[PDB]
Formats: sequence, structure tokens, C-alpha cells
Amino acid sequence: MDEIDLRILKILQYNAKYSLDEIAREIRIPKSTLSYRIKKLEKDGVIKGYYAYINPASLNLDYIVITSVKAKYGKNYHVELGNKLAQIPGVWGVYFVLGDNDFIVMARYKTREEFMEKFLERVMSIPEVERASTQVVVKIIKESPNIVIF
Amino acid sequence: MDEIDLRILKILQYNAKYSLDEIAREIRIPKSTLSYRIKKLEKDGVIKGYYAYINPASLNLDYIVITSVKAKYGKNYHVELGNKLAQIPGVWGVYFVLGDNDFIVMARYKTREEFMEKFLERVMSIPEVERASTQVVVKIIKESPNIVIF
Amino acid sequence: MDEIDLRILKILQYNAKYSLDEIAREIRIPKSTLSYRIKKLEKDGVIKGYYAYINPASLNLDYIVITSVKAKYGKNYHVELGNKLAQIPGVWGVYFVLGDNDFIVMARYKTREEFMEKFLERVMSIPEVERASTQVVVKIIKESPNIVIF
Amino acid sequence: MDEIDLRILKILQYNAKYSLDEIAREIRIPKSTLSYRIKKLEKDGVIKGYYAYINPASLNLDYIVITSVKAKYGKNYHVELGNKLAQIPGVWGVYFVLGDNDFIVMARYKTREEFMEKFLERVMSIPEVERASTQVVVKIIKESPNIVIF
Amino acid sequence: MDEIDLRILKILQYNAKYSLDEIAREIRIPKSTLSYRIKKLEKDGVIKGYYAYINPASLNLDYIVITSVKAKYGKNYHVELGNKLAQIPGVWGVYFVLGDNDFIVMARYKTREEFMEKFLERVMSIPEVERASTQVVVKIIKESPNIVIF
Amino acid sequence: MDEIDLRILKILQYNAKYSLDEIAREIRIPKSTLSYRIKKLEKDGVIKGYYAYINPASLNLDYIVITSVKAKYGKNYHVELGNKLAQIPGVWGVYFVLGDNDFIVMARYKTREEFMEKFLERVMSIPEVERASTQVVVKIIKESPNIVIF
Amino acid sequence: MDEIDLRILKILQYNAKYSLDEIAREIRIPKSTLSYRIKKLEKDGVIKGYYAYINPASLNLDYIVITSVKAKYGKNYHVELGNKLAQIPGVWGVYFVLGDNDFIVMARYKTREEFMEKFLERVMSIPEVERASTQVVVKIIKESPNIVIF
Amino acid sequence: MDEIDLRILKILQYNAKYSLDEIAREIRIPKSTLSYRIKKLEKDGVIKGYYAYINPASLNLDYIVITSVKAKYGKNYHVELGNKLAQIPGVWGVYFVLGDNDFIVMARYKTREEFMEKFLERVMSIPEVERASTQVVVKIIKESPNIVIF
Ligand SMILES: NC(=O)CC[C@H](N)C(=O)O
Ligand SMILES: NC(=O)CC[C@H](N)C(=O)O
Ligand SMILES: NC(=O)CC[C@H](N)C(=O)O
Ligand SMILES: NC(=O)CC[C@H](N)C(=O)O
Ligand SMILES: NC(=O)CC[C@H](N)C(=O)O
Ligand SMILES: NC(=O)CC[C@H](N)C(=O)O
Ligand SMILES: NC(=O)CC[C@H](N)C(=O)O
Ligand SMILES: NC(=O)CC[C@H](N)C(=O)O
Ligand SMILES: [Mg+2]
Ligand SMILES: [Mg+2]
Ligand SMILES: [Mg+2]
Ligand SMILES: [Mg+2]
Repeated sequence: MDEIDLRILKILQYNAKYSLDEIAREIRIPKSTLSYRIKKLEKDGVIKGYYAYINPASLNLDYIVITSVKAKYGKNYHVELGNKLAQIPGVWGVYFVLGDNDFIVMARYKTREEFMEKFLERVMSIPEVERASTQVVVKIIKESPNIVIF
Repeated sequence: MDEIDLRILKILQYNAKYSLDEIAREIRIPKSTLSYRIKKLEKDGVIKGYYAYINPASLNLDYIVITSVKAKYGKNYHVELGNKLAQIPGVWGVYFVLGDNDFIVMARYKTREEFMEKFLERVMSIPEVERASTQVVVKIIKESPNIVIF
Repeated sequence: MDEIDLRILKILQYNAKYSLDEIAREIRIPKSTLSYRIKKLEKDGVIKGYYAYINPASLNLDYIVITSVKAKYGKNYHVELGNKLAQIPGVWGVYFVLGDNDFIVMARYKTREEFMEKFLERVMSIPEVERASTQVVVKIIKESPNIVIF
Repeated sequence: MDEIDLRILKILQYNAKYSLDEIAREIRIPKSTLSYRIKKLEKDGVIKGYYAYINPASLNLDYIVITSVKAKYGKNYHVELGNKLAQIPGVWGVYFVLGDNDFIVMARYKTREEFMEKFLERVMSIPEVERASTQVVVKIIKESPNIVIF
Repeated sequence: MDEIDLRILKILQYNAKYSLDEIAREIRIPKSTLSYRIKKLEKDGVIKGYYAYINPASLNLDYIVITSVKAKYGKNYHVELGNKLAQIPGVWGVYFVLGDNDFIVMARYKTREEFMEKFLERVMSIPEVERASTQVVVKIIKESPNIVIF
Repeated sequence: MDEIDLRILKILQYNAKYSLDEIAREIRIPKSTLSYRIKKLEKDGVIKGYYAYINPASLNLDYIVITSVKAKYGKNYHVELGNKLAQIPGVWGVYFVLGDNDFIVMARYKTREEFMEKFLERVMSIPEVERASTQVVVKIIKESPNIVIF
Repeated sequence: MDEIDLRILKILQYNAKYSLDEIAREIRIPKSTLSYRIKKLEKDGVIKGYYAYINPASLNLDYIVITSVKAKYGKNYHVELGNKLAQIPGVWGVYFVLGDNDFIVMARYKTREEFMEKFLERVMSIPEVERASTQVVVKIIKESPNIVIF
Repeated sequence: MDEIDLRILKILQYNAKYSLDEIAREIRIPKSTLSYRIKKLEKDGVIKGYYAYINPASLNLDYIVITSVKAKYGKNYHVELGNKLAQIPGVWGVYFVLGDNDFIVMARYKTREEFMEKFLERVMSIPEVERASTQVVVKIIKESPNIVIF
């Protein structure tokens, strides 16, 4: 990757429906070169794909939660817990972090009941779980994971 | 929105570069109808946009952090702190949550130094900040915010 | 339910011994209509019943406690713990909450000894209990659960 | 108060619409005596009143919260904070407790937004508040404050 | 007990070697009456005994500790843990408290090593112990348990 | 101090009303020598005094508390807070400890109200107090501060 | 050891490559005496050895961590855990401390991955480990363990 | 640096008094080459110096402490606090860490009093200090900071 690729990415991260002609004009380079570079980037796996950004509200995803999960130590309990957490419907993010040396789980649901039946009940039944603490998100000030280049 | 729109969205959330002809075939509907519905969805704001999914590693974003920030109570300190946190370069997520009744901030950087100079030093200088606790992410088990329909 | 029912409820929540004639006069409607609506409300279960508000002091309920209980994860331990907690004499409130993802138990007793023998000893013997933390209430600034309409 | 008064209270705490004739029959005493005793109890303030028990769901009170509030020490900050908390619409319970030596606040709202605008924003603006931690109630296993005699 | 007994106790709590003649003079009562009352108090168990107040430093008791111990719930673990803690040489105080709903243990030793071998190693070997947290006392601002009447 | 003095102290710590003749017989030494040594010990300050051990219950000291107090840092706030805490009526013990690097305060009162008016209200008014956490003692398994030699 | 030995040590702790002639001149004593004393010190074990102070950065030791480890109580679990922690490659410091009554482990690694594979995975597999909390060091303000005499 | 330099360092980190002839023999290289490389390493700053390893006990450094210090946010308070902490006599280590986002301070003293007068009193007087928590080290299982190559 070079300076050029960055500018391309800085644009595609925001809007992938920006016609080549428009991008070519902005960064001032041959449309055929651009097309080539974009292919290169995908080939190499820099650009892993293109997604539609859907508004969660539009799907009535009102119950937003961030849960910290502490795992029981020993055997392979840790790694196993992470994967079990990542497959729960509604969970889009699972991170293993230092500090509380545990998992941080991001999930979304339409209501409390859905949350309870799909997430909580499942979680409370997992043996490797020592403890879980759920923080209800009451306001999303910002959520732009797509923005990787500032 | 109806059952049909969902199926369309369930596909566009994963891959927006799926030609209409291919989608039309999968959900079995006229390509012109599909195109219409997709336009409708954008018009109404269900689909807010299309992004390129860029691999963070490809940009050497190695220092991943999740920080909890407690704000000083009173005046308008809270709301103000959230916005100041959302404009720090590298920060893609800011949530106000219950429980610790504070902010959860998601950010990414290439290194510790970058993290320190761009995020920490800035944060430690904000007056409204009572306390901040940063959790270093050592492993991303899953990060698919794009998946809103399971 | 309509605007009218609300006004009726806003009155019955405070004082259920308010003669129909008096209520009819306040909200200005036929006493027979009122009587009908009140019946409707009970029928439908909006009004689940009428109680006598007894002063706890009058019964020497001096030892007031609020206990947080953490449950051991797995099996059905959680749901089971809640019900065991709800049947302890003296306990009038059991809530399963997020954050500490545990139970909050409200209870009243005449003395420390009663508290110990009826609540604590029972609680400490429950297997599913991981930990319990009791907060002694030294002052009730307000306790009006009956007020549902402000 | 004597053994008799207790039996009367043990009944009125559950259902105050139980005709004198029915109560008189249960406890086996003259209806005129009963009526006298009940008056005595009210006179003396044992029975402070009769309320209608309204189902919160019936009023769409879905967002149930239990908040711990720590106050800034000094002056009269403490006592003042308690009263300010007790007058927030939606708050039915305020207790000053030992342990975390702070306040426990019980409140109910129809939604998150209502909760935010009526409770949180108000609370975050109170100067005497050092910190507040809100626990969202996801399940009410039991709530019978009316039951004072077991 | 009456007003007189109090004055007697308020003196004996400070200095038990105060001749009857001196006390009799201070509270102005017959020495024979005093002697009688003091006997009464012992008889009834108000005065459980007379001790020599020994300076801990004089015995090189330099390592002063206050330890909080959390017990594993269930069976009779709790009560059993308390008694095991009360028999450890060096431990003069064991309290079961609310809040952290655990034990607070007061002990004294001449050195760190003594502390380790007599207290810690013993404690760490007790099964019923979930966790222990020792707070080293660096300064005794006041220690007058003998003063019960202010 | 020598081996002999210890044996003397090991006895006087338990019961100071043990006639010289009895002690002389137990440790097998001349009564005049004993009397001399005891004087020496007092002279040198090993034995600081003799107290009457009064049963707290006998004085209706039912509300027993152990409070942790965190002080605001800076100036001389710390040392000042300790002394203010040591002069509150009912407080018999004040320790400055490491770990939570704060104060541990032991106090006794007859009731909750007394506790509130004499201890809490006073404490909450002290400026240097950052935070206080009171643990109610529900059971004294052991309290023998007089025993310094095991 | 005497005043002289101290001055010698105060120099050797900083720079052991300081020729005898130079030291002899600084402390003003016969070079043969100095040489003798230094030998004495080693003989007696005051000086346990001489090391080369290597800059960690020079070895790309970028991932610096400080981990608190809580051990499961009972048997000999504690002592055993300490030794297992002290033999993990990268760990240069293991301390058993009071307060959290646990272990504090100091370690260094070149990267996150190394840290994970050599330290974390090993630690998470140890049975006696109740919980571990890793604090990432982002800045070393000072690290001069060699300085024992100020 | 190359493979050779490592072997040299792996030896000098343990014992710097190992004659060149001995090292030359172990790693099998010309003594003149070795001498050259060692000079290179110092020149480049890989080897920053040679120290005498002094046994702390030999200096009666019995009171070993590890203190966590939280700083007040804002201005330049943080950076300033670190430097003030690094200049306190007895302090050999100051680290700024994530998690509790604070300072970890390592210090040694001969006694509690020294600790109090030199470290604590100084620390409690620093304004930028929000809170400090000292953990007394009761056992050093391992302390070999000199070992950088395993
Ligand atoms: N720069 C452009 O947009 C087009 C350049 C050139 N004609 C090409 O398409 O290869
Ligand atoms: N279903 C299709 O793919 C095409 C249908 C129809 N010929 C249209 O394009 O409107
Ligand atoms: N409004 C009243 O109080 C009475 C109205 C009418 N006479 C009725 O009883 O039905
Ligand atoms: N016991 C009753 O119900 C009635 C008793 C008696 N006739 C009265 O009313 O005074
Ligand atoms: N008051 C005294 O000291 C002595 C009173 C009286 N002579 C008695 O001893 O009984
Ligand atoms: N040993 C005793 O009790 C008395 C010894 C000796 N006659 C004395 O009193 O000095
Ligand atoms: N003081 C010195 O440096 C040397 C003293 C004396 N000539 C010796 O070497 O023993
Ligand atoms: N290898 C050695 O120890 C010595 C090698 C060679 N004679 C030199 O000193 O340069
Ligand atoms: Mg995207
Ligand atoms: Mg009611
Ligand atoms: Mg005494
Ligand atoms: Mg060294």
C-alpha cells in the first residue's frame, strides 16, 4: 500500500457507491489505474468487502447492551467461552481484554424480553462463566466502526 | 418495511456488491421491483449508506482499546464530555451506559505512543473527566457491527 | 383505558375510601358511569386490589434491609435462587437487575436477631448464593410504591 | 394493639374490600367491635390509609430502575440530596443506607427516554451528587410492600 | 441499674484501683453502700472483671492488622469460620458484619514473620475462606475499648 | 522485663483482682518480690492501668459499627481527620491503615438514632472526609483486647 | 558493616566499573583496605554480585505488564502458585502482598502475542488461580532497583 | 546486534565479573573480538552500565511496599505527579499503567516509621493525588530485574 491507496480507502470507508469517475476526479488518476488498485486491495485482503449500513432503529433494535464477562480459570475454559459468546444471536462484538482480564460483549435486541431469552438466559447457563455484568446503553453518541482512516 | 425488505437487507448487510440479478434470483422477485424497494429503503433512511469493510491490521491498527470514563456531575458536564470524546481521532464508538453510569469509548491506534499522544493525553486534560479506565484488547473474537439481522 | 380512567386511578391510588359521590363530583361524571368504569378496571386487572396501608413502625419493624445477592452461574441456579429469596418471611421485594447482574432483596424485621434468624441464616445456607451484601436502611426518606401516576 | 388487632390487620393488608360481616365471621367477633377497633387503628395511625393496587404494566411502566447515589460530604449536602431525590417524578422510594453509606432510589418509567429526561438528566444536574449507579430491573420476582405481617 | 451505678461504672472503667474511700467521696455515698453496689454489679454481670491494661509496645507488638474475611456460602461454613478465626493466637477481635457480609478480624504480632506463620498461613489453609484482605495498621490514633460510658 | 514479668502479666491481663498471695503461689516467688516487680512494671509503663471490664449489653450498647473513612488528600487533612474522629463520643478505636490507606473507626451506641445523631451526622459534616462506609456488626464472636500475651 | 562500607556500596550500586584507585581517592582510604572490605562484603553476602544493566528497549521489550493474581484458598495452593508464577519466562518479579492479599507479577515481552503465548495462556491454565488482572505499563517514569542507598 | 551479542549479554546480565578469557572460551570467539563487541554495545547504549547487586536485607530494608496512586485529571497534573513520585527517597520504580489508569510505585524502607515519614506523609501532601493504596509486600518470591534475556 502507498499514499494513493490510502486516499482511495479514506473515501471507500465512507461511501462505496462513489462512481469510479468521481473518485478518479477527486484523487486525480486514471480510472483504469483506480479500478486496478481497488482490485489489488481486495485481492490482498485490505478491503474485505462492501456492506450496507443499516440503521438499527429502523429494525427496532432498542435494547443495546455492553456486557463484561469473567471466565473461570483453568483448562481451556477461556478460549471456549469466547467462541460460545460470539455465536449468540444479537452479539456483534466479543473482545478479550486486559485489566479485568475478561470479555467485553456487544449486543443488540429489540426489547428487554428478547435480550433476556436470547442473551441472558444463554449466558447464565454457560458453566465457564464466573460472572457477567451488563451495562445498558442509553445513548449512542457515536458508532462509526467503518472509519479506520482519520 | 415488510418480510421482503428484510430478506433484501439480510443480504445487503453482508455483501452490497451482490448484483441485482443475483439478489432478484435468490429472493425470487422482479429486478425492477428489487431496485425500487432498495431505493425506497435508502429514501426512508433504513439503508443509510454503503461502506468498504477495511481490515484494521492492513492499516497496522494494533493498539485496540476500550475505555470507561466517569464524568463529574453537575451543569451540562455529562453531555459535553460525550461530544468531546466522540471527536478524538481514533475513537469510533462512544456510548453512555447505566450501571457505572458513565461512557464506554472504543478506539484504535497503530501503537502505544500514538494511543498516548492522541487519546490519553487528550483525555487526561479534559476537566469534566472524573476518572478513566482503559482496557487493552488483546484479542478480537468477533467484530461484525454490520450484522443487524440474524 | 382513557383519560377518564387515569383521573379515577390517580385518586384511588391515594385513597380508595373516597366515596363514589365524592369522586363523581371531582371528575364530574355520573356516579353510575364511575362505578361501571371502576368495575371495568378491576375486571381487566388494571386495579388488582385494595389494601390497607399499615405503618411499619406501628408493628415495630425497625430493622430495614436492602440486600444484593450474587448467584452462582449455570444450570437453572438463577431462577431458582430468585424464588427461594421471595419466600423468605419478611421479604417483600425481589428484583433481578442488570449491572451487578444479580438480585436486590427488600426486607423488614423488628430486630437484628429476627433479621439474623429469619433472613441471614436462611440466605447463608442457600447453595446457589455466591455472595450477599446487606445494606441497613437508617432512614426512609420516601416509600410510596402505591403512587404509580404522577 | 393486641392479638385481635393483628388478625384484623393481617386481613386488611391483603384485601381492604372484605366486608365487615366477612371479617367478623373469620375472626369471630361482634361486627360493631370490629368496626370500633378498625376506627381505633386509624385514629392511632396504625392504618394510615387504604389504596388501590394498580398494575404498573397496565400503565406501561416498563423501565424499572434502582439507583445508588453517593453524596458529596459536608455542610448539609446529604439531607438536602435525599429530599431532592424524593421529589423527582417517577421516584417512589428513597432510602439512606449504611455500607455504601449512600441513597438507594426506586423509580419507574414507561420508557428509556422518559427515564433519561425525567430522572437521569435531573440527577446528573444535582451538585451534591458525587456519583450515581443505575441498575435496570429486568424482572420483578416479587413486589408486595403491603404485606407487613407474615 | 440506676444513676448511681453509672457514676460508679464511669469511674471503674477508667481506673479500678481507685480506693473505695476515694470513690465514696467523689460520688458522695456511704463506703458500705458503694461496696454493696459494686458487688451487686459483679453479681449481675455488669462488671465482668478487672484487667491490667498492658501497653502492646512494651511487648513489641509492632505488626498490627485488621483483616476482612469473606466466607464460602452454604452448610454451616459461616459460623464455623468465625470460631476458627477466634482461636488463632494473636487474634483479639472477630466481628461478623453487614455490608461486605463477612468477618472483620483484629490481631497483633511482634513482626511480619510471626504474623505470616501464626495468622496468614493458618488463614490461607482454612477451606471455608473465600477471600481475605489484610489492612496493616500504621498508626493507632485511639484504642480505648474499656470506655463504654462517655 | 524477664520471663518472670511475663507470667505476672499473663495473669494480670485476665484478672487484676487476683490477690498477691495467690499470684505469689502460682509463679512461686516471694510476695514482696512480686509486689516490687508489679510496681516496677507500672513505673516503667508496661502496665498503664487497671480497668473494670463492663459488659456493653448491660449498658444497652446494641448498635455496634465499624466504619472505613477515606480522607481528602493534601495539606494536613489526614492527621486532622484522625483526631476529629477520635473525639466523637461512642468512638473507642481509630486506626490509620494501609491498603485502602484510610481510617477504620470502631464505635458503639444504644440505638440507630443515637448512632445517626452522634456519629453519622457529625462524620458527614467533616470536610476532610472524602467518603465513609459503615459496617454494622451483627455478631461479636470475640472481643478481648485485654489479652496481649497468648 | 560500618559507615565506610556504606560509602563503598553507595558507589558500587551506581557503577561497579569504577577502578579501585578512583574509589580509594573518593572515600580517601588505602586501596588495599578498600579491596579487603569489598571482598568482605561479598564474602558476607552484602554484595551478591555484579550485573550489566541492559536497556530493555535495546531488546525490543515493548510490552511491559504488572499483573495482580488472586489465589484459591486452602491446602498449599498459595505457596505453590507463587513458585509457578516465578518460573514463567519473562517474569522478573513476584511479590506476595497484603491488602488484596495476593501476588503482584512483573514481566516484560517484545509484543502482545509473545505476552499472550508465554504469560497469559500459561497463567489462565493454572488451577490455583482464582483471578488475574493485568495492567499494561505505558510509561516507565523510573526503574532503578539497583539503588538501595539514597 | 546479532546472535553473538545476545550470548554475550545473556552472560553479562548474570555476572559482569566474568573475565573475558572465560567468556571468550564459553562463546568460542577471539578475546579481542569480544572486547570490541562489548565496547560497541556500551557505545550504542545496549549496556548502559554495570552495577553491584546489593542484598536489601543487608541494609535492613524490611518494609517493602507497592503503592497504586490515582491522579486528579486535568492540566498537566498527571505528568507532574509521576515526577514528584519518582524523586521520593526510597522509591526505585514508578510506572504509569492502563486499567486503573494510574501510577504503580515501588519503594523500600527499613521500618514502618521511615516509610511513614519519607513516603506516606510526602504522598498525602501532594495535591494532584486523588487517592493512594499501599500494598505491603510480605514475601519476595522473586526479584531479578537484571534478567532481560531468558
Ligand atoms: N481518468 C479516467 O477517468 C479515465 C482515464 C482513461 N481514459 C482510462 O479509462 O483508462
Ligand atoms: N426479475 C428480473 O430479474 C427482471 C424482471 C423484469 N424483466 C424487469 O427487469 O423489470
Ligand atoms: N352523578 C351522580 O353522582 C349520579 C348520577 C345518576 N343519578 C346515577 O346515579 O346514575
Ligand atoms: N357479629 C356481628 O356481625 C354483629 C354483632 C352485633 N349484632 C352487632 O352488629 O353489634
Ligand atoms: N462513707 C464512708 O466512706 C463510710 C460510711 C460508713 N462509716 C460505712 O463505712 O459504712
Ligand atoms: N512468698 C510470700 O508470699 C511471702 C514471702 C515473704 N514472707 C514476704 O512477704 O516478703
Ligand atoms: N591508597 C591507595 O590507593 C594505595 C595505598 C597503598 N599503597 C596500598 O596499595 O595498599
Ligand atoms: N581468543 C582469545 O582469548 C584470544 C585471541 C587472540 N590471541 C586475541 O587476544 O586477540
Ligand atoms: Mg461497514
Ligand atoms: Mg397499596
Ligand atoms: Mg479493660
Ligand atoms: Mg543490578
